[PDB]
Amino acid sequence: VALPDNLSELQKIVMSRYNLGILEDSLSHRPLGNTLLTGATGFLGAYLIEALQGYSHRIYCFIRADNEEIAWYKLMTNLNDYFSEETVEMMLSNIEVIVGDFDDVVLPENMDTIIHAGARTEFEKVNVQGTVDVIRLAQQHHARLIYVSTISVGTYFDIDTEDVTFSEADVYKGQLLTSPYTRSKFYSELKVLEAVNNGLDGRIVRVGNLTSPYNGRWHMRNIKTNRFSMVMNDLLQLDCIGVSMAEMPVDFSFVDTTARQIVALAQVNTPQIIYHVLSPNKMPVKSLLECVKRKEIELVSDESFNEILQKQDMYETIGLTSVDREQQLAMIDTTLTLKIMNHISEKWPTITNNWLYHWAQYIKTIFN
Repeated sequence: VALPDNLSELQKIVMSRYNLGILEDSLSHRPLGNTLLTGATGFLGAYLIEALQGYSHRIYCFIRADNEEIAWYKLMTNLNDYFSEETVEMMLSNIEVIVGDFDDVVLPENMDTIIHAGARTEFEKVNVQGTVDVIRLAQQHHARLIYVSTISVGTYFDIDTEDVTFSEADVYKGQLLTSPYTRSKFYSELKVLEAVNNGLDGRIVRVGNLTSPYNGRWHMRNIKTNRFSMVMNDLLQLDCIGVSMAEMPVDFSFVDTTARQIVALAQVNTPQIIYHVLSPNKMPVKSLLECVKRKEIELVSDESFNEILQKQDMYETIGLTSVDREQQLAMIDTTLTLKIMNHISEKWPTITNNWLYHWAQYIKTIFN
C-alpha cells in the first residue's frame, strides 16, 4: 500500500478529535439543507433517500447516465424496488436528478451537505478520483461532507501481528488491504482526512455488512453478486460446516437502520471525524445456521469440508475460506459511536428467530 508523507498529521488529528468526546452544544442540530447525494441508484442509496425525507430541503441526486431520462429511469426503478408507489411518488417532490458523465460539472444551487455513498462500477483510480471530485465540490460549496466508507478498511491483519483492534481512532495500523474495493475506500478516507486537515467539515462513516432492512422488503437488487449472500446460499445448501468456517462472525447490519443512523449523525455537531455505523451484535456462522436449520449442524474438518465445497463447484465459498485461513480477524470497536447514537435516541434493533428464518427462505428462493 501507499501512504502520504503526512500520515501522522492525519493520525494525530483523528486521535485528538476522538478524545474530545461529547462537548456542550455538540449535540446541537445542523439543518441538512440542499443535499447532494451520490450512489442513489444503489441499495444503501435508496434507504438514504428515504431516511432523508423531511430532513433534507431538497435531495440533489448525482447520477451518471447518457441523459436525464435514463437517469430518472435508473433512480425511479431503484426506488420502486424497495418502496411503495405512493411513497416514491411522494419522494419525487423533493428530488432533483443531476446528470453526469464519466466531474467538471455545475449544480443548480449552493449545496449545504454532500453525502458520498456508492462508487463507480484499476477501479481504484476512478473511484478515488470520484472522492476527490466530491471533495473539490464540498470545498467550493462550503458543505459538510459525509463520506461513506466500509469497516473492511481495517478488518484483516496478518496472523503475525498482535495489536489487532480497530476503533474510530484508527486509520492505518498495519492492516491488510487486499481487495481493490477496500483499497479504494481507504485511499478515499485519506483524501477526505487531508481535506479535513485543511479545514473541510468532513466526517467518515464506516459501515458494516449491509443486509435487508430490519423492517421493509427482503429484496436487494443484484443480491446474486453480493459475496455474503452467495456464501450464505452455499452454506445453506450444505448439510454441515467446516471447523474454521463455523467460527466466523456474521453481522446483520440492516440497510434501513444504517441509513437512519447516518442521517441522524449528519445533523449533529460532534467533533469526531470517524464513526462506526454497524451492528454491534455480530454472531458466528454456525450459531446462525443452527438458528435457521432448526437442526444441529455437523462439523467436518476444514480439509474434508474444502473437499465437499470443491466437488459442488462452489468457488464462491472456497474464496472466502482461503481469505480466512491466511489472514487474521480484527477486533472492531464501536464504543464512541454507540454512545453518540444513544445521545440521539437512536438504537440498533433486536434481531429475531422469525426474521432469520424468513431471511434464509428469501435467499434460498432468490437463488434457486
